[PDB]
Amino acid sequence: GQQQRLLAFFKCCLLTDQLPLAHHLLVVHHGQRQKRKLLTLDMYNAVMLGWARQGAFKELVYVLFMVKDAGLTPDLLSYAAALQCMGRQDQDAGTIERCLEQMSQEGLKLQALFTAVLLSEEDRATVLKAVHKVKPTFSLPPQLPPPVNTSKLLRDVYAKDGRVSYPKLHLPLKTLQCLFEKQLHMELASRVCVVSVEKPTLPSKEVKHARKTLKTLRDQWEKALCRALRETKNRLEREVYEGRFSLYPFLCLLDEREVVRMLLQVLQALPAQGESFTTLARELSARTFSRHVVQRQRVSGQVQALQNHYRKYLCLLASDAEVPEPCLPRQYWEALGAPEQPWPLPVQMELGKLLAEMLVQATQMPLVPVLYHVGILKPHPAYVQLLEKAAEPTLTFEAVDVPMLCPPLPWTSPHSGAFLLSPTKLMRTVEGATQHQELLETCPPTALHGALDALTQLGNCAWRVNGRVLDLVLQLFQAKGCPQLGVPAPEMHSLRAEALYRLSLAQHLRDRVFWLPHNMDFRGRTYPCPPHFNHLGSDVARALLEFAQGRPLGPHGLDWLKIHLVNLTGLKKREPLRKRLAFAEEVMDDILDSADQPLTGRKWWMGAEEPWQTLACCMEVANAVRASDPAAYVSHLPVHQDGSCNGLQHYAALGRDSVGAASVNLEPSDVPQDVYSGVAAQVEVFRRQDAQRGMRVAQVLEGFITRKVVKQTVMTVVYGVTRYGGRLQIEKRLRELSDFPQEFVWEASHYLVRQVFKSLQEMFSGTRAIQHWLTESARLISHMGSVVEWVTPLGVPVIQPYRRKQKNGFPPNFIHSLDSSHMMLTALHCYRKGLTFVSVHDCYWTHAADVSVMNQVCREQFVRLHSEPILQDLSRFLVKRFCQLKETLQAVPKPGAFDLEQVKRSTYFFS
Ligand SMILES: C[C@@H](Oc1ccc2c(-c3ccc(F)cc3Cl)cc(=O)oc2c1)C(=O)N1CCC[C@@H](C(=O)O)C1
Repeated sequence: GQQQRLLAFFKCCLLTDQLPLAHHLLVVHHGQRQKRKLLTLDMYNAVMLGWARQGAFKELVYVLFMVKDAGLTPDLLSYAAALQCMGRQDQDAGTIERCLEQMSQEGLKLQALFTAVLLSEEDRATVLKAVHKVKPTFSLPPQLPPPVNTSKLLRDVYAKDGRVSYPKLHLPLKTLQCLFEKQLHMELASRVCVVSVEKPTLPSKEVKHARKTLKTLRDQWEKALCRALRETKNRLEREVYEGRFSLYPFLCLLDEREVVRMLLQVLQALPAQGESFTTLARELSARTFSRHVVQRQRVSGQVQALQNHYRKYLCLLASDAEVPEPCLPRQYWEALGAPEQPWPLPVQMELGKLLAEMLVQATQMPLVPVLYHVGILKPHPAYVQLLEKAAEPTLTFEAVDVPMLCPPLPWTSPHSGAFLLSPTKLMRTVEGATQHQELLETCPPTALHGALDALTQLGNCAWRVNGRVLDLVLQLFQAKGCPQLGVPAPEMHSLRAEALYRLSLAQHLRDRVFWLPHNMDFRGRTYPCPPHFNHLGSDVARALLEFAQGRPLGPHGLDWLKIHLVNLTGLKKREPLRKRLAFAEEVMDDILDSADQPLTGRKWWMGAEEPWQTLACCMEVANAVRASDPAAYVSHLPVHQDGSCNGLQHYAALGRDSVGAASVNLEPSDVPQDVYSGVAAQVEVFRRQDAQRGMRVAQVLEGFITRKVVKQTVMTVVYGVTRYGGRLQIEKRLRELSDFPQEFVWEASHYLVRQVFKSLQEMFSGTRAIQHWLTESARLISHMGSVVEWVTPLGVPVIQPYRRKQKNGFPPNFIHSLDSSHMMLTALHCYRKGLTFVSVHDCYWTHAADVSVMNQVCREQFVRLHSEPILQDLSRFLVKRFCQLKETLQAVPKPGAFDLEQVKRSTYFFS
């Protein structure tokens, strides 16, 4: 522990340029006997590297002498620091050769230094300059070409033979550079102030007095915190000079201004009900570390190098700019060259405790303290009352939460990508994050390249808020709200608070396009990085966003737009595309009326399943048909396509079950079939039978079973393992339209889930067999004291963070990974073909013009994925990994009789 603290102290001294203090502390440690043993060659080499970077040959020799006196041998790091100092000071070739001869006598090699010692570009250049003075013919081995994956699936994707026509952003190179500069400035600021979208009364009797007194209190708090920080820093300086270890360099690492500003921001964002003391200390320490990381990237020239590289990388995305050879964003970034350590837990904890105690001490108000000990730091009732009376309209958000205004950095590695100056991991999950990351690092780099390119593609998409829909939603939200349409009205209080955050951000991004960086989960489902964009399934959010880039509708663009409007309305679900288009043409008068006068009129859209999306589609088709040439009209609206229960689709594809394929519409058919309606009829029959037998739940739950509840139950059974969209949402859907007593809603939901599960088991034989096999395999692997692990068809390793839950989650997780691989393949092929494709909550969004091409690519990639021996490869991997278990793994479910190629002909596969 103490050795770790000392190592962290020396590393922080190196980062802060406090080599005098580091040297003093090391000399004290060496002079004191019992403390000499606590030192380590790592700390010696850290101090040596610091003195070398600063150019102190005398001090470097002194540290080497101390090392030799401590019975320690010089290592590659010490020799690297020595050579760096020699090259920096232009030392003599004689001394250089003597040092190299000593190093060779010690048994170390010169070529192994550049490979085993971690050094920056400047240090490497200085060491090479020093070496060349004695060995001018010493050149490091030339870098090899980057490796490209050649998987049976990604072969056509990464093949140079296949022709490509990737898309190009509409913004010009200069505007892209300007937006990059804006994003860089905002991320350096680290905080953004947005105007609230709540009607301001602006009174003077109470609000102005509250605001003025709060300003006075803020000034007092700031000028007290400054004094407290200065006193603490002086105390720590004296403590270190005395000999004992402290957090002086850690405090000096961040500017006093930044420290006090972050403290005040945390105090302002403190919840009224209160927050835990340990949580506050952890937050303070993590914030200090992150701000230190960003300011270090700034001062160390890393920001300048990133800007220099980005100005060139934007040539690929910019339309006017043309690169020599077309290639993926990650490939271009790696070709141009990508520029290149968490603190100890106890150090972070002590720093957080110190900062929190300093805050609690310097916080005084008319003088009584502000934070009290209830370890729960609850604010002052008077303070929260004053803040409420003030009601500052501005709201503060983190630079990472706000969507980026420039193309996200391509995902070059699990760590490098997405945000600019902020480190972003590939997997969002914090449970087992260490396991996920170590597995992703262990598996071959070429394996993850597919997923990284897929994420880069999904991220490199421009978005903008729809002005009309945003204005309408704001008018409804401010005018007492409209729960019917989904707009909250002033539980509900939390929903209103959240909606205020999202709508406020929407107003901020009214006239500026943004980009959404995407990360993954342990299952493989992609999710936007910003936490405010989590609620993407809402019709409000779905109608607000639109692709900033718009393409010509083309010949079938208007037909596809009308079909999408009909699907959103949901009035004609069983009808085919021709009859849907006929109905769209029939309700053309109401569509135009809705597009012209939404608020005042027939409100036809209001009588739709998704009112906001229906209204947006009405506006779009109106603007399209009102122009001279409807095909010439440019569309910016995302058209969504989904497969009825992708989980059951994948199950049927794996089982080759003809009945299941016909039910989930895998086989060609002129009319679409609703597996939801089939399961609804089955569960209704089961309810009737159980009611005749004598079950009160079945007797009372008569007729209320509807397509919506059946869809939710199927999603929970096929895609649900206590996750978002499960039994809780089933209960919510039931209550929302519940005319029966709510006392047994929980039991009714349980019974419905059970009956739907049994009905699915009875109907889908292949699904039943595959689910039973996976369940038994997971159960046995858990009984053997191991966690279930596998590899997706693409190559991404997947592990379960749960530490039976594994038994119940293995089949859903496998199906999720299959769907994610299918989506990644479809997205990669669309990007190769020059299409704008995104995945938003199991619904593929594209443009109205390229819907046919997207569906074709989806069918082709689905057949390609399910043509490989997925189950056989899974069984072989499981056996090789965990080796009665082997017997069950070998007993792969028998495949049925079904020509999977027929999927290519199915026109209702995705609708
Ligand atoms: C009421 C509902 O309006 C919205 C509005 C906007 C968003 C956005 C968003 C943010 C910025 C921007 F520029 C464009 C958009 Cl689109 C993203 C998002 O992800 O969500 C939104 C929701 C709302 O805030 N909700 C939260 C509580 C649960 C939800 C539900 O109905 O269950 C509803």
